[PDB]
Amino acid sequence: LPTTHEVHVYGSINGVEFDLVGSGKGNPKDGSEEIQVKSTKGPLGFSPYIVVPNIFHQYLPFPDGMSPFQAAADDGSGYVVHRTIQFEDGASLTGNYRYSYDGGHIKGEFHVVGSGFPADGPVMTKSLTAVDWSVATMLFPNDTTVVSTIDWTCPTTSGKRYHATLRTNYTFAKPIAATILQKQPMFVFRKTEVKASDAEINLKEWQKAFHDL
Amino acid sequence: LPTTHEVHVYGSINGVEFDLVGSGKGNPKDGSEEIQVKSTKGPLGFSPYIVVPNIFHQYLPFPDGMSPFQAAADDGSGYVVHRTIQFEDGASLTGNYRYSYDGGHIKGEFHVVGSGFPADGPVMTKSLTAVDWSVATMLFPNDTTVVSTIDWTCPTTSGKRYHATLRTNYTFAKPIAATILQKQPMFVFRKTEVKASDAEINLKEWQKAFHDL
Amino acid sequence: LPTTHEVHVYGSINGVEFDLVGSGKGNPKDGSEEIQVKSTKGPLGFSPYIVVPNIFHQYLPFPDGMSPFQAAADDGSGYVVHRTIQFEDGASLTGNYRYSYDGGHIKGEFHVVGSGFPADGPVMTKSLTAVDWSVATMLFPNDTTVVSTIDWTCPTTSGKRYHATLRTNYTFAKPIAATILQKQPMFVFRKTEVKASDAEINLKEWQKAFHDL
Amino acid sequence: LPTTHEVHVYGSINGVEFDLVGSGKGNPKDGSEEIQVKSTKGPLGFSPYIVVPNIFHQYLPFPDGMSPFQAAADDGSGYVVHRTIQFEDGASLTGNYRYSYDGGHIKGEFHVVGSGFPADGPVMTKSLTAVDWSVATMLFPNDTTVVSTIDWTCPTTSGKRYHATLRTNYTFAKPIAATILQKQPMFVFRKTEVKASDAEINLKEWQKAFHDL
Repeated sequence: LPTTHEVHVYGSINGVEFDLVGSGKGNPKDGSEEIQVKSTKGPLGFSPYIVVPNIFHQYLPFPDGMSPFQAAADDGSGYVVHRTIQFEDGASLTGNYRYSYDGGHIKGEFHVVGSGFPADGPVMTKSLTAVDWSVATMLFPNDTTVVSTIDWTCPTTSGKRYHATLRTNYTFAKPIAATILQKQPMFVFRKTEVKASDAEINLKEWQKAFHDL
Repeated sequence: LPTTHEVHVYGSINGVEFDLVGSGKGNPKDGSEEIQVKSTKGPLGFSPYIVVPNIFHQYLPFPDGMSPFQAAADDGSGYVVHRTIQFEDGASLTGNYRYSYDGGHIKGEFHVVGSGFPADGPVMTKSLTAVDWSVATMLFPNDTTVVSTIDWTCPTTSGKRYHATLRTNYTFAKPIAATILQKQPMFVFRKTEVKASDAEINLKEWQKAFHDL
Repeated sequence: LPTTHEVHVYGSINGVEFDLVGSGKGNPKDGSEEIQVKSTKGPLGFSPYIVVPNIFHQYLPFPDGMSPFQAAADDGSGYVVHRTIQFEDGASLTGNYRYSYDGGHIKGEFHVVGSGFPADGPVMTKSLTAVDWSVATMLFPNDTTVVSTIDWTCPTTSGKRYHATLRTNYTFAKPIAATILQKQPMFVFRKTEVKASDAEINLKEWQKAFHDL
Repeated sequence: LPTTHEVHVYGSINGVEFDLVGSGKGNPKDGSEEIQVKSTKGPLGFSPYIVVPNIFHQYLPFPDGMSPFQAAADDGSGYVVHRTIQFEDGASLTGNYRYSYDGGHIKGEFHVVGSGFPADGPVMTKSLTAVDWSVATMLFPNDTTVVSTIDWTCPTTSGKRYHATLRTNYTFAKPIAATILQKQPMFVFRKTEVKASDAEINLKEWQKAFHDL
């Protein structure tokens, strides 16, 4: 089971390269997770709130056991992640994640590319104030795949919310336990707390999976 | 507060008119709701599971009080509903709902039009077996509007799920209480139990709203 | 073949009813079409440009013959139309069209419902200045169905474009000629010229279908 | 102006790595383009038709001059490409392209990741037979950006079409000529001819941009 982790996010936003590095910890018992990342290429020219999702589901447990992400982590077999975020704005944000495991410690390597954010939009003018709490709907179409969709919003300075949809496809190296594949769909409620500057982002995340309420 | 209700759904599916009528009850205390509807134009030529959403949020309470739908019902001012469902298939299903209130009794008049369902698709061949439990994400952009989006699925005979997205816009006659507008987003978990024949559909629905978990 | 037509559009926008009536003509030889409509319930509280699409494809010819819409008009069998427009805004606009034929004269009865347009948005503040020329992609999934999708935009006062996607499903009473079903996809380029006041909208539309270029 | 080019596409599909290499030529005068690519990691486990778009708009001229892509190529300043393809299936395909210019010769480096393709779907079972001709709608939101959206389809063995939407965001290093930014929207009609085996794909593409018809 995962106890600590580190990340390296690299790529570009509107054609401008950026690079983040940092580390944190988490409780595989309750899904809580926290991390701090810092830019290695100067101040970020975009809102830090779009990096939130791009900055460890292996910490997520399920009601009756481990989540497929957590089991694949404990297992060492792991999984790869392909995430697509489409903003009401027309902007696109793609994420490709890969992980490495070593005795409770996770090393994440995330390639993130974002484009089409309007120059006068909430993202480029850093008008987003936070990430709204969200609930993801997850399905397991086959024993090696998890699909998660989220209706996402970030409040802006002007009070209006900035909308987007997240679609994340997880591809596992080893078959997911028959126990897990049995309960579908699985929903995940998330909350985040963010404190950030121009070159540093601090995140606290809470995750809670459920099949019934 | 609502205690009983009745519905009249009319319109067409793939150009073929249909008409449903029926009544039921509900518990405004826990969001439970049940109803039975019957066709008045012969056997239904399409899966009954697409009618589920089209067959009363006024029964939905909130953790700290009434839901805007329930408050508008208790109030008598009410609201109108504009629903759009888009299936992975390419099929479209539009719903326009209007209600009438009379001492705890609700009368619903729903105009529903569906089109583009493939002749060999799950809907026209009645291959859907049920409606998967779902969680809706609701926001209140202004004091007279509620927007609810849902990632929806219905299992089929072949085991694969049939996907769709629901987008429902609620327009209220009177401003929604400042108390409600304060907590956003609001999520609603729903479960349904369906027993149906060619000209009769019986539905039991459970709804549970939550802001935190 | 159609030579003249009239329309009656009714329904509501953001819960506020509206009603339009008017007539015009068209050239079934080149797809040109023109019409004038006037409100019967006072000044329109929303941009007239969203009514453009809602204000006669039977005038549309194909390179090698008639379009399925035109053939169904000449035939008298006709077709029904289910249109869904989703704006980047979150606003939804549904259209249900039905026609009547009488010796080259078409009578249209359009039920249009729109909702979720932000009070400060381009539509409610009438900031749209025109409808951009567009190209629709049409497919015929079966002999009684035509599906048309369009990436649509309207320029605003602020210079930025307001985006939407149109999805229109056409259901025919009689099978579409095998000749037509043979050439897919079929694209339709459209241009519009609009002159409008608070209670009157004048439209000139040019349509040109093509399979190759 | 570009006369010849070569490509290197690498990445993965459903977690399985793949790598393509090849070269071709094109006519910057008419937008025609052709290329041959071969796998360097064994037979491809997926339909070659999804690689078509992933296998040079710099060859595209405009009616009144060069296309922004072609001008940036002739210029040497270039542009980067961020493409997102979403299939009706739920599958996602992301593309990140970068180019290099050297006296009429273009070298492309494309990172392509695809996920969520059903094991029994048209892509994984190689049931696609071709790419349908298409028309893209392009806009230039600012002097350094081009956004292109396409309603895309590929016929399958079973006769039904497999649907997807392509969204491509182009970010330029230098401002696009005022002349070009003046005419919007710009549409691009494309046709492809494909001959392919398990480790080799041959493509012929025809492109034609237009503002008016």
